[PDB]
Amino acid sequence: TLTEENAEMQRKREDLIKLNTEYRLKLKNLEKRLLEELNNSKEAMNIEKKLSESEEFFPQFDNLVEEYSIIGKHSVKIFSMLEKFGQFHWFYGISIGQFLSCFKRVFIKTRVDEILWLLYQEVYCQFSTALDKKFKMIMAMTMFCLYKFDIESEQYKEAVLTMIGVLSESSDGVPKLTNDDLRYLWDYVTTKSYISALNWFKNEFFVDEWNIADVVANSENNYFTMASERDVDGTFKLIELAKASKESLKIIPLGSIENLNYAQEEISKSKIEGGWILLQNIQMSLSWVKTYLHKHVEEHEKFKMFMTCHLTGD
Repeated sequence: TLTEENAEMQRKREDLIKLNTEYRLKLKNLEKRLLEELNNSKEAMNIEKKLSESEEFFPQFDNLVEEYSIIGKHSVKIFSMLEKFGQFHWFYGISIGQFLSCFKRVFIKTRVDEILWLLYQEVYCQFSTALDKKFKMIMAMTMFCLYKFDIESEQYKEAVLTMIGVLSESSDGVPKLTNDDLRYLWDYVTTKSYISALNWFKNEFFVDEWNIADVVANSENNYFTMASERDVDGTFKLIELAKASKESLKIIPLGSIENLNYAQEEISKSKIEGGWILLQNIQMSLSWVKTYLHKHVEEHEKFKMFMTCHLTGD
């Protein structure tokens, strides 16, 4: 944030570094001049003035840090939740580097309120696609609570908790709700339209989302992984995506050793001349994947590939 959000802080940091370098150079020049004078027997004032001017820079940075601590607490909360999601199921690993990349991409694309809104929107829009529908709803409502409980009052927080409780069949009671939003919410819960209530929450807070085309469009790395339940198949979805993107897709089912050699030859060819690669059901040759593809992953242009696996798999 100090590097790429405010120009004043970066300019003052550069000025302080330059002043330290100038003070060191002035001390070296003074020592050399003293040695020359001993052998033959305004710069210092400017350095002193610069040091006196730069002596009061830390209080401003401390005040800026104190004014931007709620965003840090919110980032810690976000990373704690996304790490908790890696414990609920083992396919949802979220690490520090990815979150640092998304927080940087917040700035790459009420200043505190707007920067926090941008952080929440980018984090949700980037981390939603890696989740199934129920966990997507869960995480969306947790960010809704984490935003509306720290921008708004306490009675709103209690009302949200008690209506989540009556949604969860745990605690029942008349809330102290405090517009036409309340009419729709009451007309949903009294009609027992739970999916409509969750849809109304999601449409009320979040206004943007990524489809498959959007998430594959705003991507940079050349390695991809795709997962689904065994009753749903994304092979023809990738076929339609490649037809819309005018990219050459060749489906490669796994299986026997000849299929593995064919897959190796085709991914070598696609690393050579570009293209798109789909490995259907990478659950088949698990050890072969864990050796060959992991060794390949650990820089041609216009080269993308995909891996299709299953949530209810190894």
